Amino acid sequence: HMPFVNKQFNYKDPVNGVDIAYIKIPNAGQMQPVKAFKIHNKIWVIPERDTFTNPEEGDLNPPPEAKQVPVSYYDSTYLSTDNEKDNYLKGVTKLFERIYSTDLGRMLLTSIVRGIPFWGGSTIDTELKVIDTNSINVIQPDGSYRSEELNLVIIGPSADIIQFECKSFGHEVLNLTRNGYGSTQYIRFSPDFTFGFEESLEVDTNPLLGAGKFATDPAVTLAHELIHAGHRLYGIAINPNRVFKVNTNAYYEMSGLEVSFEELRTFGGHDAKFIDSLQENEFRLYYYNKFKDIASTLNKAKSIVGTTASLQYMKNVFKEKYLLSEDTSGKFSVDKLKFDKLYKMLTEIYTEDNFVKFFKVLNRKTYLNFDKAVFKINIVPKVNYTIYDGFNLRNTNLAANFNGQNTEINNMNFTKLKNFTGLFEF
Ligand code: NA
Ligand code: NA
Ligand SMILES: [Zn+2]
Repeated sequence: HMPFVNKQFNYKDPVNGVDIAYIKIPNAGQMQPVKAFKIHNKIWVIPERDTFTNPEEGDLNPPPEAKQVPVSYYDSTYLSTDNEKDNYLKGVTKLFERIYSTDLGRMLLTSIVRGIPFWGGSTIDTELKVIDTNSINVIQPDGSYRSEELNLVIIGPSADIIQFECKSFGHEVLNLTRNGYGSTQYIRFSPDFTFGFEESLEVDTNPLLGAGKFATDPAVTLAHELIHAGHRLYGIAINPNRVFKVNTNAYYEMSGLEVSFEELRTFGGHDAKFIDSLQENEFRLYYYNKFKDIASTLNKAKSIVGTTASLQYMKNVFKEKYLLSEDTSGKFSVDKLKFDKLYKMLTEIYTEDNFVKFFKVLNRKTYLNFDKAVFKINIVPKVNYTIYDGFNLRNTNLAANFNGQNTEINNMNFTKLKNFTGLFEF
């Protein structure tokens, strides 16, 4: 197969205003343009810490120690130099290639590219219009800006390098992630850090035990985030306020811990069964009705605004995205069989637990565990990590028994930065 990222970018490559360009994000201020890299149709990478997407997060300096929460890690200097940004680009590229090298990742990335956020921007119900927050503004060689629609942007982490807990992370663009429309996703991610987990379920799900012997493959972490992005691009994410008041783990239960249904869905495996079957049927009916609303909007559309593109070219983009049926009079409708397949593909087939099987890596067995440790890594050298094998390199002592993920055996590949065990209020 042909690679997912066709250009091996170096951070210092000259801007060209096309796939290497200074850009601005909608709704951020008169931010200084940032240098960004288009790695695939609809997908950009910004090798900067995210001081833009959310107004409440602008400084990278660590809080006072007495304010910091235990599962957190700060490093204000991370991703501030050209060499780091170069390594970041190469690391993220390699992980997209590792994902795309599996049939499951091919399926997911294809769904992501086809998941163009719906043109529901118009005030007038017969007019088809892009929503502005679903684009970026790209500086051209002549110094002018052009608006470019995109689906996904990978960006560096904000102040807290390891990011949110057991509910939200993608963020909400009004109801766009939940009303069938979809919206452009900004994923905070770093290929330069990973976390440790424990190989025994009794230990991994206990807040008091384990130092984090095994390292999570960061391809699984990126796949996890891309699965959320898939839900959000198709507008079928579950409101983070729909949660499981965990009562299957004594330690979660005594601390009143809650996990969003969206996280359980995204992990898959046995976790998804904790989504009450009645609430899941309700969700499905809800999303099915949102899709019907979209078919209706396209059926009523006489005109298109912005764009030089055809009213029919764009009607067909969304017919393809949502797998709509078209009758003899050109009317669009939602087919129940096809909705069931699309919804299932996005929520049951694309799961963390399924990616673990395709990568043949060791991984947490449930989302309902406790983090153990965070490590510094470098996956760019092929002597450290490959597209095909991750850390578990063929023809080395690391090929068998997940030895490459074993931070005790493969110790030169991990630098432990912080332990989380014993910090949890128990
Ligand atoms: Na798993
Ligand atoms: Na070490
Ligand atoms: Zn998640």
